[PDB]
Amino acid sequence: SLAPLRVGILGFGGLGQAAARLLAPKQEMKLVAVADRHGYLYDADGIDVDNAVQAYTQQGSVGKAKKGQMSEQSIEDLIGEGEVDGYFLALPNLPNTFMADVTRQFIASGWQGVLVDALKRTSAVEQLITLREDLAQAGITYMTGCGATPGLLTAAAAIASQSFQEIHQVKITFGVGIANWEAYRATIREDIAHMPGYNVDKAQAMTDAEVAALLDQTNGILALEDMEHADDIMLELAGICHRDQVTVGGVVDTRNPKKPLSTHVKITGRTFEGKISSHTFTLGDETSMAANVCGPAFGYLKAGYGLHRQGLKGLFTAADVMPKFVR
Amino acid sequence: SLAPLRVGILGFGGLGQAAARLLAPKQEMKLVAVADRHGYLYDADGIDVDNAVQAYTQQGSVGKAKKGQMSEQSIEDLIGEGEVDGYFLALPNLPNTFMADVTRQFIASGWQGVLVDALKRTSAVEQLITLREDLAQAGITYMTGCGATPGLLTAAAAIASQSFQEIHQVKITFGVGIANWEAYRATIREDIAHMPGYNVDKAQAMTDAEVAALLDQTNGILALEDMEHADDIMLELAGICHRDQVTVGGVVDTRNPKKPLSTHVKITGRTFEGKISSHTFTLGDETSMAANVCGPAFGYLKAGYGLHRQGLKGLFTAADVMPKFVR
Repeated sequence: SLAPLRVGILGFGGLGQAAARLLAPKQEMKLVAVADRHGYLYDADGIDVDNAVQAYTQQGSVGKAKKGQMSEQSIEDLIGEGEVDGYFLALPNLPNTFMADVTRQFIASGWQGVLVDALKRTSAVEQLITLREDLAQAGITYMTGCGATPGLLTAAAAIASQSFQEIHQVKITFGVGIANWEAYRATIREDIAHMPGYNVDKAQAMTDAEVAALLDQTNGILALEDMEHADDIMLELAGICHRDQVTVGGVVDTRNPKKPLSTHVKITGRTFEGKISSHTFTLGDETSMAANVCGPAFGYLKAGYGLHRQGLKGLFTAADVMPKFVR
Repeated sequence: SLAPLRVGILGFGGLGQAAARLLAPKQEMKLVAVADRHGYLYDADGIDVDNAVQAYTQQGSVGKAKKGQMSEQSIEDLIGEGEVDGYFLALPNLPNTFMADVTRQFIASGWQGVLVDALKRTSAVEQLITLREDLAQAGITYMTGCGATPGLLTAAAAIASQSFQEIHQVKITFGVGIANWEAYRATIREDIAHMPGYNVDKAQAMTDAEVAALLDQTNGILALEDMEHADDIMLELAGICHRDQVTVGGVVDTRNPKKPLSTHVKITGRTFEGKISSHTFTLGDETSMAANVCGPAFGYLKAGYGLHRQGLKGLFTAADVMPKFVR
């Protein structure tokens, strides 16, 4: 707290804005940097979040905030702009290479430190796997899948697995309750993308009108079974089970701030005594999606910093490392 | 598995014997060494567990097994006897300095590698805290409190805490079901010790007769509220909450292999949005005490080895590091 961690956020939709608010009260982490598609804001003394949020929602970019800069390469520019020990990539992976793309800009930039994401999709994480040496070579400690699921729930499964000689299944069921879908438009467009009638390009092609139409069919409720979800490969890399034994589904209600069911992960395996059994980790209904994503993200940023500081670079997943509570 | 981890177990009561059986099927960990109070057994090709267990139960020490050696300093002797990358200290902490004592023998011995315990009591862990530099100086990576609670459940609370700006309570409630109390006589004597009518010396002073008498009062059922439990200091050192916000109680039924209630930890805190809420991690009724203690212990041994290998020595708790699934 004489030397708080200095962090940035890239992407300033609803999730990135939540991340900024989560950081405000912290003593040992300081938000110094935000970027969005058309602009960036840096302030070594701490970002003024109200000002950034107003600028963004009202004028379309944080580049329009008090000390903001407009730019069509905000990321490139922000990197060079000053001292940041790590960034949270709050960005939707759009186009579906954009995280890796942004990651390559970081690789390319000559910057070193900690990066963290909250990617959801097995295939986006694979794109990051391909870069793991390039990361390590660049001096970057990259923490992937460090949100709710993957992330928190993936780490819980990794811990839970220690009671068992062999794991038979890891089943995640998540609930999301948001007041209206626009509040997390990207997140909702990303869910729709991995819905059986659709895909990523068609999802992004859709208008807000057509989105609202789809949601009307079911009173704003999306029931997603066996989705693509990087929990699977993360638990495989950690040596716990094969990806096929990991299933992820959930319900998102876009017309209610109450969570439509309790988010949980169930871990089933066989003990050395040949008993078959299950542990369950359940999240409280009043922990929002934003809290269960961004809290772990910064706990992993702090952990990643610990690893970076002792010279460990490369790609780490939530299943590999103990996140560290941020105060 | 060309180079499996070579491990030892110290203490061969019911828990240490369970540990040996848990290790049998493993491919990447090999039990090479056991010690008990009056004797030891080493075998670089893998201990014959049936033989060791027979020797112990029937002839009173593993020193009486096929390739066993009797000795009144079995630990001292076993250390020097051959290649072991880490040990699980399955020992009851008796006298209440014995773990530290044994730890000092390891410090003193010139041996380096990984040690792990499953201590329960805040004050035994403090004794190990006092030695953390001596450990690091000796080249030892010591993992403490790496059982069920503390251990598994402590790690789960650490993970769960990431959703919250501030933690209000961590409440652990454990269940234990054993067929008869003698099967884990030390564990049961240790519980009785931290029962309100009693203490450690009186517990150890008691006869098997007087023990059975006490248990008759309640049909073999011990109801333990707000016990001394190192979960508290472990979560404090990890920066998550103050020890006073950690409470541990439970029920042990000494007359039934069925668990009398489902073991769980509840983690209550406030999110950045000022919501108060709780996560719950629950263990399956068919995961026994032995599985929930020894599985995590070796997952921490493996993790500790990872840390040791990259030159990190000293004292680590279950709350600090991600255990690694042992295959």
